[PDB]
Amino acid sequence: MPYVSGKTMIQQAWKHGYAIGAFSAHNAETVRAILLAAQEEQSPVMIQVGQKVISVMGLKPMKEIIDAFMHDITVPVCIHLDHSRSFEQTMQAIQCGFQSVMFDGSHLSFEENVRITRAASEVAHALNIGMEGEIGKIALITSCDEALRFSEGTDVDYLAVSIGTAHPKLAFGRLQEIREIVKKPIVLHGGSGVPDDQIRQAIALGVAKVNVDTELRQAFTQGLCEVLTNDPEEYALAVSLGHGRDVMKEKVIEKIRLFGSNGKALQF
Amino acid sequence: MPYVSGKTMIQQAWKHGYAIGAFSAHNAETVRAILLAAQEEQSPVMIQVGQKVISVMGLKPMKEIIDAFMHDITVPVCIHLDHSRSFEQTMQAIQCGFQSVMFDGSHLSFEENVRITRAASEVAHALNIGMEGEIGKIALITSCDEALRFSEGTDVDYLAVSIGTAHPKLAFGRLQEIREIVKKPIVLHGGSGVPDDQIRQAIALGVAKVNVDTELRQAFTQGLCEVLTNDPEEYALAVSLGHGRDVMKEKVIEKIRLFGSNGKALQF
Amino acid sequence: MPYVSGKTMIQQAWKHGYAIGAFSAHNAETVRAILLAAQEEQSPVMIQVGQKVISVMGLKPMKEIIDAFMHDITVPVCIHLDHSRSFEQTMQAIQCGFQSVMFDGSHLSFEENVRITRAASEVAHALNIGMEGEIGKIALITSCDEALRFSEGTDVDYLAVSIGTAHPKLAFGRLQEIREIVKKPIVLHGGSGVPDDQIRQAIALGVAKVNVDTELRQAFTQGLCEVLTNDPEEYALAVSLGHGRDVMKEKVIEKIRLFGSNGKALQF
Amino acid sequence: MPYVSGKTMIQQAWKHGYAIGAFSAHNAETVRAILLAAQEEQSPVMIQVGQKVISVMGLKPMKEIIDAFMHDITVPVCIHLDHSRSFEQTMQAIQCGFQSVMFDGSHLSFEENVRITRAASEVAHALNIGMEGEIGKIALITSCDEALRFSEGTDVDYLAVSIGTAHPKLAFGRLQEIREIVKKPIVLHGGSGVPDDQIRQAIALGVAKVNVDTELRQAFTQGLCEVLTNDPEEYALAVSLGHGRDVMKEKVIEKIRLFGSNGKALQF
Ligand SMILES: [Zn+2]
Ligand SMILES: [Zn+2]
Ligand SMILES: [Zn+2]
Ligand SMILES: [Zn+2]
Ligand SMILES: [Zn+2]
Ligand SMILES: [Zn+2]
Ligand SMILES: [Zn+2]
Ligand SMILES: [Zn+2]
Repeated sequence: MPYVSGKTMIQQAWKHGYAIGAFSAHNAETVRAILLAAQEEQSPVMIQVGQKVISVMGLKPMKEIIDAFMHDITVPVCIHLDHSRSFEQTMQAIQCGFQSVMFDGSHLSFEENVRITRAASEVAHALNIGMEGEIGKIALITSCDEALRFSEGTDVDYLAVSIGTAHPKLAFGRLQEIREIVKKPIVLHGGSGVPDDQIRQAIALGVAKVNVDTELRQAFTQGLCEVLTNDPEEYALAVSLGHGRDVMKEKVIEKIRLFGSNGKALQF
Repeated sequence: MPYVSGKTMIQQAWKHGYAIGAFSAHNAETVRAILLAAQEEQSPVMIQVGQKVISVMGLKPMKEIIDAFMHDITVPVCIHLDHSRSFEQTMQAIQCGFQSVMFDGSHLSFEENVRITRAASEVAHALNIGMEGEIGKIALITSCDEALRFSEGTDVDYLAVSIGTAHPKLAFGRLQEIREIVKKPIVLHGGSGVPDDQIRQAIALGVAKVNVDTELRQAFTQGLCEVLTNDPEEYALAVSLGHGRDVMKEKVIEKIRLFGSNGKALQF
Repeated sequence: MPYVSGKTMIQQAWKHGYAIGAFSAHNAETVRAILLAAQEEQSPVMIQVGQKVISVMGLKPMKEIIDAFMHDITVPVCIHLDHSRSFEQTMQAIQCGFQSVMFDGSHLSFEENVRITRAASEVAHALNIGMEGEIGKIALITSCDEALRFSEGTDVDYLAVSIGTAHPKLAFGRLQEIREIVKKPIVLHGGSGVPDDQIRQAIALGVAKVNVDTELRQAFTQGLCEVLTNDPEEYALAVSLGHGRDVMKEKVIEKIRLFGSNGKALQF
Repeated sequence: MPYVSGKTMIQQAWKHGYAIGAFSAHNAETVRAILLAAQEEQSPVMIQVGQKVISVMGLKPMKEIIDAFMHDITVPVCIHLDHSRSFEQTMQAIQCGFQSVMFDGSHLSFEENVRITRAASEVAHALNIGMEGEIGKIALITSCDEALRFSEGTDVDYLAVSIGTAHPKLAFGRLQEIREIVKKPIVLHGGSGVPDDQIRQAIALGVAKVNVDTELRQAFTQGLCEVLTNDPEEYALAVSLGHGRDVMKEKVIEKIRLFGSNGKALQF
């Protein structure tokens, strides 16, 4: 489609000093809210399929729902598997044509995280798919050495580290050091619990992908409640879930602007 | 898939004295609620794509969302275009592989209703797709003569007439007369405003397709409100929209049982 | 894909004084020969699926084989159903996403040709698909009056008439008169039995689609024989059928140049 | 589709004392010849996409051509990647939905053959895809020890060894020893240069997949020559390539019967 590899998309954002919003989708309205936001803002975007939606809707059905809503979309879109803890699941996402995957081995030993992430990375790189991995430790902030050893052992395109969020004060100095030593884009997890000003500075220092989930569901739910609070007998899902969608679309737009990706679709 | 022609499905229900529920879907959760209901009840089912959802989600995207959720479904499923007033729209549904279409020309003159419905019917019949049409009048209840003239001029497989509902007391005698003279299955519109006992008798007299929309959206919305009434800070769409889905699934099950299609999937 | 409506493609050729070659395909190598020819020449092209290949390979399988070979093709391509004599078959081609269809009712009465062609034309026009029809008579050359009456009654986009070929001296004056009175592009059938100079003049006078079948199969067969004449123990289909493909590709290139469509892909 | 995993298909043949023919396809007619042969014989079958056809037609286009001809096929079919020497190519076959792959590392050191084959095997096994590997040596016949070490290090489902053919007298004793020690199905390569009686005995001793390529192309070419020898002006590809197809279909039938898979589709 106008689907683009996550490797290409993130590296471009990192090179040009902005980030890609990685927006978690959970159903039809939420997928559409993200895509319409991106199209209006002329922004590249990632749509994340994470573990919660996979347990509810299925991985391959969500992929197919995204495909269904791409009919009128011309901006760069990358479908990303979020926080996989299974080599098998990661392979399923690769097989149904995702453009980016994350194997999160941060719960494993350093050696095993590296070994499985690396094995997934070799498959992704064979098929032009972006690869994300994550490390915590090998005091609670990842060291340059740990980040470099992880990056080199796995060949991930982009990496998440322990930088001061939780799944909050960002370790800006550390992030700066990581850009110079590791020389790869950084992914922020748990960024919704951090102020906007801090987000902007993290991106200036090398964060090129920012995960957004709860904040979108909060905006969606707030739209729903507002309609149904006013009128509990409003039975048109077009109106109730529709307003949720509009309020979530506005949130996505707000994030796109924060991240600096508005207007960047021309660059691809 | 286990997709089946609407002509086959409705004629079978009519022959065997039960009806097919034609359940209007509006998004991912609502499609899934219908399919899971049908699978659990071992019931043939129609999923309707009507004018409201087409204005919100699009016709072809809804078709593709239904396809996405068929992965584990083995019961007979027929996707039906509801209340089209456009020859063009009806042709679009045929092109993307619907198994039943309705052209509603009941707002047109008798001659023009017949002419357009007939033209759509010739396309549907060329491709093994079920065809529905509707007549009101040519006192507020359709005459046998009108129903026969419409049926013969259009060659519809199943037809809706003015039988005592509104889009309420059913014209049972008239329906009986229509079975003997017209000798085709009847479709009920506006049946949610009619008691269960009346529905059961209409089916005994030849109603073989019963449209259900508002009652499902009411059940969905009631699930949503219940979760969000309890806890407005419940931001998991899996929980809020999920409970809506479960409450809607139960409604579909209730309708399947009313219509008598539970257990009938073996018959196909 | 870079699939384009036949209505668009033919009208453009007619407006600009060139024709589209409508090249009949019969299998994998022959489809590819046409597409590679068109890509090299930067030419719009029609690929025809006609009655012979439908009896051998099937209509929907040929469509899917064309789709398989479009992966690296960027020039305008239109898949056309050739010489259908069945409303049902024409509807099947529409359903699987052809971009042009021909219903040939020239074996029927004038009134019935018009009635069926018109019915197919209404479906095609509903879905942005090009429509071709054919008339002979209502002395062996079609009159302006007959062509105009047929064109007006059917609303075909392009039409074949009896102009001096057989399925040979072209009726150039008649063709000129037809351009001024009917004001639609003309399709030539049986053009392989006519010299190049005559083809060029027919195109100058309004022929905008030229059917090519036998000449391609002759070129293919000549490639095959040449390899197998030299070496009957050449068992590599890559070599034998491959050389057939190369010799057929050259023939297609030759036709593209005759028709004047080389270089015209920029115009779309 | 009625596509079945190669792991399932080969293990079943091995368990029941017959083999699966793995028939190399090169284009539309040759795919169809194999499928029609299998359907008529009520036989499970593998269709191989090997290195020659990949260089001519492409890997993904051949997959899509096979899919196009499955419309009326109900017997078990497995699409297999033959003699890949590239991890990347093997991953491409996995991604487009092959049901069996072979990584041939027999040109590499033992350690590197094992390492790459194993890595491909982990991906295949994650997605329920059959895995083949090959070993020669670590005098020209593979030892039990070598076969066991290779089998254990890679976890292939089925394996090719050096058993007395060339890419000829079969090493029956060795094959017997391999069944008892390795306890996996064996794949024969280069079996066309071996008599039928020898093939039957190899299958009795554990050969459960027999590759067939040249013999089919020889049968196809012989059909072609026969038509074109008689009549060089026979330009109907339906007749010339058609007769090739019929003569190749008969060859496939002959192989199915040799291998003992005729009638075995019921067993699945
Ligand atoms: Zn995270
Ligand atoms: Zn994380
Ligand atoms: Zn209605
Ligand atoms: Zn109605
Ligand atoms: Zn012709
Ligand atoms: Zn003709
Ligand atoms: Zn081999
Ligand atoms: Zn080999």
